Amino acid sequence: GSHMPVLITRPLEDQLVMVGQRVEFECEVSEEGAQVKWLKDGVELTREETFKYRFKKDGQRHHLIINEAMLEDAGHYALCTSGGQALAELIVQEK
Repeated sequence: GSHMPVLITRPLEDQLVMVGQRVEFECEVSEEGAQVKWLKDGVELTREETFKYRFKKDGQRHHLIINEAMLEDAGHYALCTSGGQALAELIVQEK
């Protein structure tokens, strides 16, 4: 039956940002409107009330735009899908 894994066709950003600067990540999956899961170093990001983080779904692509990245907020980002794995390591520094 349906056993094809939703693959993340676009790997996560590998690059470091600064405090007060925005972070743009690009990620796409093999299915539009596909189910995903955003984890920051193991901690799931809450989207029940978001003023800092914006989660946008445009077809198969997903964008998490961080308005202001913090030091401990960089963590290790991991998009958990139907079984496609992308990994992002973010380093935020106060410049």
